[PDB]
Amino acid sequence: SYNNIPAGKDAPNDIYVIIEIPANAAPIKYEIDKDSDALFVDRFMGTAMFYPANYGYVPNTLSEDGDPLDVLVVTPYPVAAGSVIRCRPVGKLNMEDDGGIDAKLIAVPHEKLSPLYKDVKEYTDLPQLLINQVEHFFSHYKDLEPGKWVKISGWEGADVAKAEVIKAIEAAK
Amino acid sequence: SYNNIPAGKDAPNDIYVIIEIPANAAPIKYEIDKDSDALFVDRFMGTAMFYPANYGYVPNTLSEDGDPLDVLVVTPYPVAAGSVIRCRPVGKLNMEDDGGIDAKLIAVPHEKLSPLYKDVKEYTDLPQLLINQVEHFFSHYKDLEPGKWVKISGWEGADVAKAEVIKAIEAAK
Amino acid sequence: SYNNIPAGKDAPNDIYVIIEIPANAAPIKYEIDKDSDALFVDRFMGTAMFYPANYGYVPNTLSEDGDPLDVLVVTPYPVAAGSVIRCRPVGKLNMEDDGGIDAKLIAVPHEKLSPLYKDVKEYTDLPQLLINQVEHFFSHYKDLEPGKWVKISGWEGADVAKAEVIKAIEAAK
Amino acid sequence: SYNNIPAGKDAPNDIYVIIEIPANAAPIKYEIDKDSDALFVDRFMGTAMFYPANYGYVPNTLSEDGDPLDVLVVTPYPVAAGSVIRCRPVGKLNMEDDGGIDAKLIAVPHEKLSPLYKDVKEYTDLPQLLINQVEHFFSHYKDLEPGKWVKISGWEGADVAKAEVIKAIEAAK
Amino acid sequence: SYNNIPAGKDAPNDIYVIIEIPANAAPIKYEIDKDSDALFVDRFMGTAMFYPANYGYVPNTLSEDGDPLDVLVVTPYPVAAGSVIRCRPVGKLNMEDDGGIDAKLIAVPHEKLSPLYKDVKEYTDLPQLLINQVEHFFSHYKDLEPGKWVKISGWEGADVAKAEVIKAIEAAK
Amino acid sequence: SYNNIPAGKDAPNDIYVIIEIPANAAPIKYEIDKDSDALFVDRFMGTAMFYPANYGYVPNTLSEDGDPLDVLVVTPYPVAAGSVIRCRPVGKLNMEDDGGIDAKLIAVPHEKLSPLYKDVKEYTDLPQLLINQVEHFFSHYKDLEPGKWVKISGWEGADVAKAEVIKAIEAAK
Ligand SMILES: [Mg+2]
Ligand SMILES: [Mg+2]
Ligand SMILES: [Mg+2]
Ligand SMILES: [Mg+2]
Ligand SMILES: [Mg+2]
Ligand SMILES: [Mg+2]
Ligand SMILES: [Mg+2]
Ligand SMILES: [Mg+2]
Ligand SMILES: [Mg+2]
Ligand SMILES: [Mg+2]
Ligand SMILES: [Mg+2]
Ligand SMILES: [Mg+2]
Ligand SMILES: [Mg+2]
Ligand SMILES: [Mg+2]
Ligand SMILES: [Mg+2]
Ligand SMILES: [Mg+2]
Ligand SMILES: [Mg+2]
Ligand SMILES: [Mg+2]
Repeated sequence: SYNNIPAGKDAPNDIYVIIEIPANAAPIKYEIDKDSDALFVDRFMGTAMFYPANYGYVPNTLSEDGDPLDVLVVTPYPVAAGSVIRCRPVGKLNMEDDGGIDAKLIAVPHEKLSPLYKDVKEYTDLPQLLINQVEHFFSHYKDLEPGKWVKISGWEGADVAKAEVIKAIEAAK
Repeated sequence: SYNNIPAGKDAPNDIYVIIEIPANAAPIKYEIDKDSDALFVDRFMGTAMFYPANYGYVPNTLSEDGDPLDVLVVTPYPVAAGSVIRCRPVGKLNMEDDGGIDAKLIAVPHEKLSPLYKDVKEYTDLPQLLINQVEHFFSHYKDLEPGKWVKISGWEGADVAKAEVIKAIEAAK
Repeated sequence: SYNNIPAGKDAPNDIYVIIEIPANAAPIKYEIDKDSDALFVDRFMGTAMFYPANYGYVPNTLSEDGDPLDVLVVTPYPVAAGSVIRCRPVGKLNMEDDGGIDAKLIAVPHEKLSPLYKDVKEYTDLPQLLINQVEHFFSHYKDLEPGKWVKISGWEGADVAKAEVIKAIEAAK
Repeated sequence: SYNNIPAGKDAPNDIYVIIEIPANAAPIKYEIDKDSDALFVDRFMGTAMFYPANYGYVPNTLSEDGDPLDVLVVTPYPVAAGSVIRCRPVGKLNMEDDGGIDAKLIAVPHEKLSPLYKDVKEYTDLPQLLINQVEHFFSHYKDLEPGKWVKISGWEGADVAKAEVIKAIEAAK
Repeated sequence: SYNNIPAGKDAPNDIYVIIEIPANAAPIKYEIDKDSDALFVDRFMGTAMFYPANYGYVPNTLSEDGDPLDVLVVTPYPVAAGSVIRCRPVGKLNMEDDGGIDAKLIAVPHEKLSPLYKDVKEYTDLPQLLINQVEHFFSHYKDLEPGKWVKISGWEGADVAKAEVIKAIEAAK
Repeated sequence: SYNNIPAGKDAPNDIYVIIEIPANAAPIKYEIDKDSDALFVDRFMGTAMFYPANYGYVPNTLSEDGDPLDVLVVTPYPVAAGSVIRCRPVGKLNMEDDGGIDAKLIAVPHEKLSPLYKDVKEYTDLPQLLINQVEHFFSHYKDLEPGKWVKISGWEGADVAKAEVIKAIEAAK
């Protein structure tokens, strides 16, 4: 089971993320079911948009909304829905939506998976266009869903992101 | 496990379908294995055809052939093999094949997944070309497999389709 | 050459559209070069969005921005960049950008190409979600290019769309 | 222009084919317009089928239906619509539709393009399932367009295929 | 679980292979996790190459490196990562890498899945180009990974391949 | 026609490149025919490799092999075969094959097309893994075509790349 995946091999610097939606995919919003470990279609998205990075969660974590910690993972090629990426957090995008405070971490693959990100220490080391694409996507992807809305607060750095990982791992027990 | 997925949140009007073959996919006929929950390649299809809608089954049901209830689900984008769609049945295509009586339900996504189908109450509310494509596909997709054949009987409406859902759920126990 | 293609077989009710950007495609804004007839990359789009319908122009027409008349064509499957679709206008989206006023027609394939659009005579006969997606796309796709803005004025019907074809055809003479 | 391309470097044994519809593609029936050289959408195909091989024509030939000679080209990977393949005929599928008699050649890439077809000298040297798929495709792909019918007469060998090339080349003079 | 899949319905002539990497896929090297049954991204491959055949392993086997028996499966269309193919071994490619002796079997689908391979009894019955592509891929796919290397020994036939299947099945207990 | 396209808007710093083979594409080596302007299949590549960047040529240039100047263009998304990209050279890969000496430029999109390459002025400003992939690709892609060989001499900077553009432009006069 996915529950047999640890939150990471090494604390917050070295974590696992289970991908629910590949980057640059069809506008199908998948979510993994806790009981099933199965990929559920939560909705077909209203707007003509795609996730700018792979979107998933850290197994064995618990966030404020009761669900695992949300993470976007940047990769050189989109990964398969349901697959698991060893990665490293570099930032945190603060938002609020219809459901309350909702933050998304952003992460890059571990050095064992690729050398492309060795010099990416903070989200500000990612391309500025990609950061703006992530802000813009979350500001607008729910625009055509009645009863859903998003407000962007701002970004925080890698240390805060790792802080949220530790909090969510302990909240899981 | 897939067996931890109920046949639906609400009886026959609101059901879950596990997708084995996405719409418009490569001509690979996948089937989910009961013991494994794993996707098995049952065959590479002989004819140069594709499923006109996503093809799967309702978990926790039992049909006449001993297997779960077959369902085709219409969606705006093909969904991933192995994913689970909350949907609503609108019709039933009656057929017989080498194995005996074989009916396929047809369904559209629940209102929470998309607004595109709110006015689709009966299979006759779907495009006539799509209905004819479904009849034509099942009449011919086995034409190049020795020892396999299909005869189409005809279509029945949404109430009959929901009737078959209830029958298969009770047969599962 | 593309200039050999008339605006239509029959006036404004039966027109041809040369596609530049397929529906549901990667975020590459191609434009056909008037002289070479070759497909140029105008830009990689800044936002994580995709054209909700195929986008192109009517040959041998002239609009106010000095270019042929813009048209979105709804199709059951996205069509190749550079290919030509016989279609019929059903609506017009009014808007203006920084460059001035700018409208896009919306159209559907001629009945010889597909039976699926027989009952679509006005843009309001298309799914409401699609109309909303087209409007949302043009409102936001340029949000990440500095200085660019688009305000939506609203939709107009098929008669108005055909009027704009008549006008743009004569402007090309 | 496409008219600058000869029927072949060497007669009927070494020909060129301009591809209109790639193998394994979406069900869009493209046809190249004689005048503009542009790829037109002739129709969206009614049935849930795909061309089992790349489909196109030999430039500077003339058949009985007043159009260049039709040829299917088997390739290890589907080739782009509008591209040109140096190939060699190995068979001919005889049939007639409502429009009259109609035959398609089948061909394989010249040995300069791939070594994979060295031992394919007759269509019977291709996998039997492919030959059956081509026959099944042309028997059924038009089943959902009213009034259209196709009856298969049978296959003929490479010598007959080369005879039809010789003939169609002279008809174009 | 994948562990509920037998090594095959019938010994070494009729085996199951769980696919980790589809043929002709993105250069993402997936591996199934023993504890999770989940697909892990082991790395993004350095070189600009793709697996020439589907790559997976036989469930319920144990090889020298402690892992299940590696198998490449040739199919007419790439199969989904995580899916299971009933197949039949036809050869064995001997190699050594940074980790020690590493052999890969090669297999074709069982007759129930496709008729395309009935006459393929030995790996030498596969196209010579495909055999050379497999040798070339494994000789070079690690060229841009520091600390990884591969040396090709040579090929062995179907009987040796089935011999390795039996050895690995018994080693699993 | 493609001949109407100048080598660039501005000399060697601002050039156009006509793409023949998109990045990350199937292993089909297309070449544009000088006369017909049509995309020909030159060969199906023997090795299981793909071009790591889009590959094409500068119009209205002449190299030593009697063909226009070869250029690889790095883009955020692969671009369609036959399309034209406004770009800027940043490096040159020196090598020779059996045919003689042969160099490829590497280039990035003009800032009007994308902001992502502002700080890329020399090829050493691209990810090191990409530079290594390009070198590895050209060293090995022809390994399975008998008699063909390529030896890499090394990379040179942007000034040298622009020198080769100046030279090839005058050779075309
Ligand atoms: Mg989440
Ligand atoms: Mg959340
Ligand atoms: Mg949210
Ligand atoms: Mg079934
Ligand atoms: Mg059944
Ligand atoms: Mg059946
Ligand atoms: Mg325009
Ligand atoms: Mg315009
Ligand atoms: Mg505009
Ligand atoms: Mg034809
Ligand atoms: Mg014809
Ligand atoms: Mg015909
Ligand atoms: Mg392995
Ligand atoms: Mg191994
Ligand atoms: Mg190894
Ligand atoms: Mg070249
Ligand atoms: Mg060259
Ligand atoms: Mg060369």
